[PDB]
Amino acid sequence: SLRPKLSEEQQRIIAILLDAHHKTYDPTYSDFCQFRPPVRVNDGGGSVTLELSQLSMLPHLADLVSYSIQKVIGFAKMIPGFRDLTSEDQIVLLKSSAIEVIMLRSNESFTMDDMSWTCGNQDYKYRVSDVTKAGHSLELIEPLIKFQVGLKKLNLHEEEHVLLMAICIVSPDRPGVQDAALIEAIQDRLSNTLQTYIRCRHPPPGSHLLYAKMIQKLADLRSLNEEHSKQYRCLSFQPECSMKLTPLVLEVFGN
Ligand SMILES: C=C1/C(=C\C=C2/CCC[C@]3(C)[C@@H]([C@H](C)CCCC(C)(C)O)CC[C@@H]23)C[C@@H](O)C[C@@H]1O
Repeated sequence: SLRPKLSEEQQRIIAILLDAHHKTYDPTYSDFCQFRPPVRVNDGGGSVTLELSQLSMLPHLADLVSYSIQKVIGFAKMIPGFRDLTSEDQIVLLKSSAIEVIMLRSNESFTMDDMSWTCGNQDYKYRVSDVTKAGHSLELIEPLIKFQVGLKKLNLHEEEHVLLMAICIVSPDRPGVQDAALIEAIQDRLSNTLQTYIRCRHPPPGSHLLYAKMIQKLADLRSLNEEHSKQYRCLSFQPECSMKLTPLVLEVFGN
């Protein structure tokens, strides 16, 4: 059961990704008061008609997602090797992974205390009912919550969390990529860093089959991505939806 030590290069990769995350994820959520304000209409019955008529939480959650895409673009640019890719492949990778990295990075605000993403006072505590007030349905939200709990229970080290986000972004099997072999080389360098880290720095029993569990979460994210895309397309049919979104969100998710 060999445990090769992390190379100097692998240690540098981990330090770079930790720094990149610390520069692009504010764990105080202090910018969120700058977004359009959250509004919660009375919708205890979960009425799709009402939810679509009002889309009360959409401006705020679209601003949150847009902000988060900006942060993910910045994080990606600091992944070792990402800037070796052509501009065209960088943009394909960013647009295809954005929602997945948002789901991953949001695990840091997710809490099993009450199954919410807690980003401050009540105003910035996001629950499943807030996501339905932004026009989404249970076929996305239920698996998303299940995903957040499963990821929580892996008890990832921050090193592993940031490696997982980087591996998600640098995926050679995204539609439209040109230099799949270069993307795969970059991804393999990150994957080998992660496997090596787990084996020499993650104590048992949480280390047991941990790499395989993390790779499974990447597959789960693909399913969530596809369901989000389907639901976004239907949300976009609502008259005046575009004004509730942002230009960046429209580009990343638009048809
Ligand atoms: C974003 C981040 C956070 C929460 C993410 C959540 C909670 C609200 C609902 C979200 C945003 C899900 C929604 C299904 C996304 C719908 C987007 C849209 C309306 C455009 O189709 C995905 C992840 C969710 C907060 C913080 O962790 C930063 C992070 O970065």
